Amino acid sequence: HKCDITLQEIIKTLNSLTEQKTLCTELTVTDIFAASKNTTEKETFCRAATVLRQFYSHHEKDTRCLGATAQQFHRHKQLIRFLKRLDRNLWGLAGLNSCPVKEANQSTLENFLERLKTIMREKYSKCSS
Amino acid sequence: HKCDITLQEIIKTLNSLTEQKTLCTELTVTDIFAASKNTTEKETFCRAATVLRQFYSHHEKDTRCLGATAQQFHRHKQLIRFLKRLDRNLWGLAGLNSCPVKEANQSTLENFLERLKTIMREKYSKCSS
Repeated sequence: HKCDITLQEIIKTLNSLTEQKTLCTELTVTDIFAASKNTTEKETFCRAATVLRQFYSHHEKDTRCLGATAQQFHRHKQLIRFLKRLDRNLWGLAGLNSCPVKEANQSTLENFLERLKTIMREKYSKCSS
Repeated sequence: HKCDITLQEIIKTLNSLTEQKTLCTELTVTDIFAASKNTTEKETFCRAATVLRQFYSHHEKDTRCLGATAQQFHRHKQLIRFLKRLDRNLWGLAGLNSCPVKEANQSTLENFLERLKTIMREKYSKCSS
């Protein structure tokens, strides 16, 4: 069980990510949380980090997400910035660089981020009085 | 990985449970799915079975849920019927009668049932072509 400041940086990013919806946030990610057994909390971390990396890599220049207006475009840029911030945190927490992602249900990025936010705050609670 | 007909009975109950909201469905259950590591799919099952048992036992005669009208009362009865149906299925699948439930985030029964529905259909997918 790690109780590093890193957890607060994860939660902070999740709070700017979920309050801001874009064109892209309703696209999909493998629902790593549709398993009937997440295994090892560092494996969970590797698992969320791996799926956020797949997302941002493939949607960074996705015509469906870039936007038309400067507002839309700016939001998009911020979405990509935050996913990379969050990923690097996740990877740093995992300290594991290879894990197996085998689920098939997909969820929107939006649901996925909200779930993760929830386990991140549970983690936080088990850490503090 | 079990692929028993039981899974369809679990999904069937979940489908009548989630389409029917009552006075009680917005009350809480320990979010067994706020862990950063569900362990063993039979443990997961034991875990959901244990928390649904706690719910129905304590809310069966909950004045907040019994209802005023015959409609409300009837719905309530059906909610309790289905939770017991689902629990017995879960327990039957677990084949494990003691597991540790240690999370602290709570979710409404409604969110909890929707999540479980999702892992139950993932289970179903990994079972069929």
